[PDB]
Amino acid sequence: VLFTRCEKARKEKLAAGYKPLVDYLIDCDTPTFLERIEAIQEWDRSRDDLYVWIPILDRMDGLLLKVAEKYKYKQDPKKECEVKLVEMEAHDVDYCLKMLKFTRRLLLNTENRFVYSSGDVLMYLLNCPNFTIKLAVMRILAILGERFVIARHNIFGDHNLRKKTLKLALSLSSSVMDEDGEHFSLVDLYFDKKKVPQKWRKLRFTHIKKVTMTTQELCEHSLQQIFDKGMALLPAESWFDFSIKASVAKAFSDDSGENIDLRNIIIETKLNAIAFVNTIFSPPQVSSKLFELDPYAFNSLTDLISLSETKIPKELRTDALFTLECISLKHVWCSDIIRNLGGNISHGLLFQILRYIAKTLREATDEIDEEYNVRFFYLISNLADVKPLHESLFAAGLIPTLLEIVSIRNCPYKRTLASATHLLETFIDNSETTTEFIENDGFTMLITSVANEIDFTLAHPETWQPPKYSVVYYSISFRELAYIRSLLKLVLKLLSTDSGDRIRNLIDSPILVSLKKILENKLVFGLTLITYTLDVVQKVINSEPTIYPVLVEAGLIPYVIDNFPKLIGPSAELLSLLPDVVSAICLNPEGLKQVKEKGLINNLFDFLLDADHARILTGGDRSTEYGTDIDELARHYPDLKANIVEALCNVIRKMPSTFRNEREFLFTSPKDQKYFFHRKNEEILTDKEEHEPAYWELLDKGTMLDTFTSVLFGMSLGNGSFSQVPQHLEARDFLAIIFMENPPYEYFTSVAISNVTEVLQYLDEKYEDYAFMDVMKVLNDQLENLNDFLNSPNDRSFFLERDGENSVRSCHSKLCRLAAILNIVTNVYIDLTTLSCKRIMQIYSYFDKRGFSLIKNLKLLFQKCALEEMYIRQHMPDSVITETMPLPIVDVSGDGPPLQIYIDDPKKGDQKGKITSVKTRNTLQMRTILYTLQSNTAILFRCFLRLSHSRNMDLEHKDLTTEVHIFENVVENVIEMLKATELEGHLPYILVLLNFNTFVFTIPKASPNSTEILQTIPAYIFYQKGGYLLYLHIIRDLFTRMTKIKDLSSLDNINYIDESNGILTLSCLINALTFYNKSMQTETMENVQSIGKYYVSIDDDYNIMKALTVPIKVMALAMILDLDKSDSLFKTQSRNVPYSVFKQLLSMLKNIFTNVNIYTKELYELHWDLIFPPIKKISLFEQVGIPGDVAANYLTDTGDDLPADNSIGLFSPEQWEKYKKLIGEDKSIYYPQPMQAQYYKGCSSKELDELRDTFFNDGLPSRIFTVLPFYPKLVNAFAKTLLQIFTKYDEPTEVFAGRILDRILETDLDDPATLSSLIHLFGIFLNEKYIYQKASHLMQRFIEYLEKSLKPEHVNTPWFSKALYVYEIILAKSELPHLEELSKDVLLRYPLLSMAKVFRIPDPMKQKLFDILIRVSDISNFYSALATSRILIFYSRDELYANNIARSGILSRLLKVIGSFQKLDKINFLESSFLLLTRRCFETTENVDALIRAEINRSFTARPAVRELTTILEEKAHVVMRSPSQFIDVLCETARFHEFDDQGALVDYSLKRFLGEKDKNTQASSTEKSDIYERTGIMHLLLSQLMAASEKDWLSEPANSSDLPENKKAQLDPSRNPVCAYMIFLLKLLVELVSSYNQCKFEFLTFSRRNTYAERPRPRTTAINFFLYRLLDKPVGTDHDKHEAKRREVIGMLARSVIIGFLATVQDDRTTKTDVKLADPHMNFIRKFAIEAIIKAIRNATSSSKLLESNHLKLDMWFRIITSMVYVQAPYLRQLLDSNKVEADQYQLCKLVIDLGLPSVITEAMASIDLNYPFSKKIFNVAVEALNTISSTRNNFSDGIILKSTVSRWKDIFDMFYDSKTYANCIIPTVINRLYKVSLALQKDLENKREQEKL
Repeated sequence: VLFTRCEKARKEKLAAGYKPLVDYLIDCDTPTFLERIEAIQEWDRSRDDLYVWIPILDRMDGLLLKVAEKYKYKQDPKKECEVKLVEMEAHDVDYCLKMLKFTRRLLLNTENRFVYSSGDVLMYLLNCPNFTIKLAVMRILAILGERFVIARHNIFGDHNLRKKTLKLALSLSSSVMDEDGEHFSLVDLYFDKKKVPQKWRKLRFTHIKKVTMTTQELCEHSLQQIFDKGMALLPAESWFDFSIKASVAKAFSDDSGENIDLRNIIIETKLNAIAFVNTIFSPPQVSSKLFELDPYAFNSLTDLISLSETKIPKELRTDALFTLECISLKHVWCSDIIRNLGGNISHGLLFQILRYIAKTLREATDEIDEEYNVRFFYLISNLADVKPLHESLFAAGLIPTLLEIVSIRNCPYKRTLASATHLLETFIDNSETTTEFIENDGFTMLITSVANEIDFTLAHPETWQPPKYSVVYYSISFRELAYIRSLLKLVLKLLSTDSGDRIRNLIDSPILVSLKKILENKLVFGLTLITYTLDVVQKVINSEPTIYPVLVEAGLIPYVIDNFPKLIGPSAELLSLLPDVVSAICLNPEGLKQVKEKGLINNLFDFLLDADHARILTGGDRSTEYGTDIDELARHYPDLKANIVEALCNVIRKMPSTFRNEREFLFTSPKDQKYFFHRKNEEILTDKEEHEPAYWELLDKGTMLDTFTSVLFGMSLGNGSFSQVPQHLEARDFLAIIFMENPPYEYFTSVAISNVTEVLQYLDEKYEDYAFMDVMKVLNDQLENLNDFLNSPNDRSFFLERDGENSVRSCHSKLCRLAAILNIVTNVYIDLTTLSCKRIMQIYSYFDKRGFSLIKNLKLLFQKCALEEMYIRQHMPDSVITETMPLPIVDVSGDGPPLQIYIDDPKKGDQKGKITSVKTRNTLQMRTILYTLQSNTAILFRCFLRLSHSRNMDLEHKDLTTEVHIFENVVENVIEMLKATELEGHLPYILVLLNFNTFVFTIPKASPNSTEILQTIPAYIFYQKGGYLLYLHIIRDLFTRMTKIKDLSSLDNINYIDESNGILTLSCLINALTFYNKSMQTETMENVQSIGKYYVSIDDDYNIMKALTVPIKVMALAMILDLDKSDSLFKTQSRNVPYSVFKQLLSMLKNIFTNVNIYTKELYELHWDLIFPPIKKISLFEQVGIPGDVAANYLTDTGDDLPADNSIGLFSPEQWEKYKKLIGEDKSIYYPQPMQAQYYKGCSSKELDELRDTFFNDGLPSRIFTVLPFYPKLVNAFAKTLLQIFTKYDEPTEVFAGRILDRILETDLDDPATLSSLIHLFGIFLNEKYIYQKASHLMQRFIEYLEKSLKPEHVNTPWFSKALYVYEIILAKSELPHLEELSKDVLLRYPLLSMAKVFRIPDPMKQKLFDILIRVSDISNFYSALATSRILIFYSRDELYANNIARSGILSRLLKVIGSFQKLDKINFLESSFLLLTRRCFETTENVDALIRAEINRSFTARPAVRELTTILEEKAHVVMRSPSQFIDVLCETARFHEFDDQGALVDYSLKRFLGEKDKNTQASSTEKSDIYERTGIMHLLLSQLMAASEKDWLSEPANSSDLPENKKAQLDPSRNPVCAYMIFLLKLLVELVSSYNQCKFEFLTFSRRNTYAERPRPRTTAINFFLYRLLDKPVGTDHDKHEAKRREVIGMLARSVIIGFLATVQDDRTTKTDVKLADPHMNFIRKFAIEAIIKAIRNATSSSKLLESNHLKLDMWFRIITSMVYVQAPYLRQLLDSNKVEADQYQLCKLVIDLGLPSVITEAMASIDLNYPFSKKIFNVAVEALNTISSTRNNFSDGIILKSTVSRWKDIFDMFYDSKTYANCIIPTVINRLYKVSLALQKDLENKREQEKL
């Protein structure tokens, strides 16, 4: 029963209505219980909820779950031993059917049926030999399935049940064959026309097996005998089937006087099973599994349901009819149902039944199956949803026929007449149906019947049969109240049509006076009839206001107005019309005047003071839309805004008197009378109640307020009648309904505190001075009443100290109010995202006037609520702690105040709902309140410390002296909290405090990630008061605590803060050293202005943010040095410091040694009373003889000059001589004094420089090699810190690099880890340009070392990767374009620039290392493979090196690594590196050249003389870097460059395309015999790996996931199967290679598992066949493995793309020659060979239809391939091949298919398909789809898978290696050195000269 808290509260109150009902059924022995159950039968009331019946269901479920065990029918899904076939005892059936027969009568007359939970005993009961039990259990299952299909528990997936249902449906067949008849349909059973076929009359059952019990063996054995005999033979897995079949045979065995009864039961069960199957199963699944086996279902169903037949069983009629009500729920079956019934003709069966229904109703001969009629109407109303069927029934005479029923007079069968009237309402939607109803005098009989019913009902009060077991407001039989409700609800739907006519028909009728009889008798007709009666009155006035006088004469409106309060009751639909009923009465000015008088607006709000009425309205959408309608009633009639307000206020002013102390929320435990635990080892009194207590929505107030604040939230939208409430309502009166005096613990979570924060946020933007100062006074006064909780001992829990008293109850109640107040405050008024200027001024005024008493209390609240969540967790068993963890609260996302100290990994999942108790609820209520009292108390302090600095406003002197005065009081309180407790025993508290300090003192990250910037001025005051001297004494105390821990290694692998002293002692040491590194980085610090802003009596005006760092570093560095003194670090090899604590101590040094351009000598204390116009002086002047504002000017002009020794121009003699007596001899006080030294002797920049020197000269950088080997996890930090140190103390870093290298050249290789770290550091240093230029000698020596030391056998050591990393750093630079120098005075002026030099490795060294790296062996290290790939991508730039790489076999060894580490996350990088290296192994000078040319010319177009060269070489950097020589060469044969400059130097670098310039000299080439030659062998390896990965399970889901099995991953993750990821990678690689490079195809074409040599290798087809047949040959298919289907489709798309890419033509220089349609014989040869296989594949798949059944899924793809081929479009493709070139692809591929003869090879496949095979539908459909495309294309001519084109991969390489697009600029001299003398000079001088020479 997963309900919302509101729905649960509504239903728990609704269930209180059926207390007499439950008590009447649950207070009986048991024989009586069944006796009462068997007397319910017919409902005389509305459809009850199932929730209120649940207790009866449980008493019944238990009774069944005990009789199930009696016969062992109880099954255990997992054990297929099956329950032994044992016929249930006769008497014991009645006991089991009196209950299962009532579960139908209950589940039909009940809604919210989804709460049913007994669908487990049903499975256990289904495995029962007896069918009657099975009949009932299947009827109930069918009803439950109907409910489910209508709704769009878990048992709808249980495959065992699915099979039981499928077999019971495929029970005795509907009709098969008889020698003297067509098929003996089931209906024939009851006609003595055909005799039952003898096949049914005997038994023959299989499981290899065959058991037969021919008749005369089924006629003597009793059912139990047969059931046992068979099971003895057959396995238990097939006992159910034997039971069903033997029962069928024995039932048909003889035409006895009883056997027929059992046949009836079996057929009924079959029908109900069909219905259930139709519900759970999918339509295609239902057709394939159920109808395929039995296609005669419908043809039989539509024969049984015929009331005219008096021989068919009355129960079979309903069951067959019920099956159709389920089947029709899917529109696909509706058409056939109507066709079978005859719903298209007017004389069919569907209309012959309707006439018999009327015949019976017109005579009442006890042959009226009112359930039959009702369900027939449901069937028709389901068939009527299919618009084609709606029209078919309309034209067949539905309405003319249905109008013969509802026109019956004085009928007593109102169950059928009410359903017919609802069917009529549903049917009539068009104008055709409406005008056909009206035309046949339909609307005149409707209103005549309504009046007749109403008139009779009132006159005959002896026919009233109201319910006696529900709470209702009528006195008439529900039958009559429903018939009238149906007539009225159709009278309403017929009024939205041409109401001008319908309203005139109403007037000339007795309807109007018969409606005043409904209104003048409400206790008779109830409220659902008054809701429909008042809806006509309001819908009749709003469409014809001229009728208002008539409605007044009849006396309706006069009665509506004079009895309005009498007409309101707890009915949701009634209450949603009252605003619309007043908006119609008000259309008449006299009506409006009467509404103003008589208080018809006071009645639209007064009902909200009643819990019963508020609960019905809910408090959600219906409640809000009742407010937005009141506002409309104010708009249309602005004359009522004076009454909607005088009523609203009178409601808000009266609620506080309706509040009562209903419940108590804290309960003492029964045993000890203590609310809370008192030890970690108490005994838990487990209960079965709800773990989370809910009291709000179950209260008379939680509904009243939840509804009222929803009305208010609706009415707040836009200005209206609510906007004027403040002008009439005091703020206090509005805050007496929100801040109740005893709310529950969940009040601040309610919707009354989520709507009233939208009402108060709307009264804020407008009335900014209305509530604020009152909300704050309420806060301050509530916190002032907790003067005994806040001001209590800090060494014990205030609550535990008085457990069992009332103060525990009378204090938690105060904190519950304080929790809603603070949630209001921090959500409405003080929000860092909403702080406006006026809000800030309001805060300043509040603190000026009321005083700083609120902050001294907010500190005490956070301090005591953190001491009570620690003293209480030190007395609670760990299970309780993980149960009562309060974080999972609405809205709140943690991420801030009080840190949660878990006991179990939160990332694991949930842990609540495994234990409960009185105590486990009394502490979940406490720890939840305590959590928001601290969470909201920390957001308040964050805002109290930002204030103006958020808006950056300009402030006055009194508006600054206060801000710096709030900052001074929030910080002296943050310190008082830290200075109070002691770490010993309160560590969990010091961890909350140190996260609170780091939260208040930081601003949110103003970016998606960003970081928490520091609040500089609060931090400055913090230091001023000694806030960092405290963090030192905390850190020198948490460092001896971290040094006496044993297992410091485990701490480095934690991801959840536990309550272990170990981890706690570490967490405080990172939340301190982190706050201490944040106040030292000018990037994490807020850039406040200079000190002069505040003081003027200073010496040096410094930037406060910059000047604060120095004092901080002078202490941090001193503490560090002291630490090194005490044998802790930079010494010892035992790693005395965890990884994270050392990460901070290293960023503490990069900052300690960063220099900020400011030399501070002394820092002045920031004091609010000493800011300029010093108040400490101005206030004193005020004390005697105020020079008001003149004193201000006096100090402003004298520059803060204290009147020296006499009154001069002011200070009258009496004013003086007093200023003398005052002004004590301490003139210092009135000036900003300098800060004192902290920790160190002097915290000035001089001392910072003097300590950094001492640290520097102690050779700690020379002591760095003594630590580095042990902390390899962080060497970049070790580098940045060291580089910063050296930069600060300018020193040649090259010297330190040499020192590192010398260590390497003497480090034994037996130290892999020291060598790894050392090489990583060396590589990191070389990565900086300012040191690279000075390391040529170092890099040469490194190359040497590598050559002499490195051996291929080291590939698996962890230092190999770093050695290759440094080598790559050297290489990338070494392979930059060879810089050329300007020559022969190229001029151009503008001195070029010249770029930095680059170390150039001697060529032999490259070769000697390459010959070492290609020779490596099997790699078991991911990082070795990654580094080798990155290095080899460089050598592959040269074809000669790529040849060696490919022939080496290195690629196989890398693919092995790729395959092995397919689960490792970073496998993507290795995948990409391998892809790039392989792509580079196929690229050749020719292909390169072609693409290089195609790139530059495409740059020259742009399509926005042009193209400044400095852009081409900065946008095509990858293009140049692939082959700079070729780029230069091609660039010189065009782009001959313009703008020679006036003198001819060359001013700018813009180039001219110069198409044809330099002539068109060109060479020729033929290719062939090279691609044919190539046989690189890479494709052999890739295909071998894929063809080997196919065998392994690339479909099976891996073992399991443990946290998101039914979550996250679900099927979302298709790469979990390790082989699939390997397969996916290989397939993507294959697509890219086969679609990019021509040589790749010839390898795919001639692939062969045995790599035998054959010049011009034979074009084998092993690969193509593998892709077509074998690759997707994994049978599986069965079951419903979502993951397997996903993987199959993914591989299908990838394989299809592979073939299309294999058939496409590679993009090349021939871009604009797309016009050419010549083709290529080789490309042709590829396509003929490929298609000719698919043809040859189809002509095998087709013949021998036997074969077709197997190759029926392969044929579904071979046809899709044909579609993609001729529509040149495949999944995941089209990123690679030019769109210009796919004109011949489609065209030529078509032309080929036509020529090949494959518009007809498809047809011959269709001409050989026995259509009986179900898949034929699919095969035929796609086969046409391919033909459609082929013809379509012919006419014109008369997911996480990223694939990228070749050049895009060059870009990838460039991105990985060169981190600068500038580098390509290096060749600029070359082009300048090249064409210019012979290009620019020549062309230009000639061009301008010849044209000039022309004239």
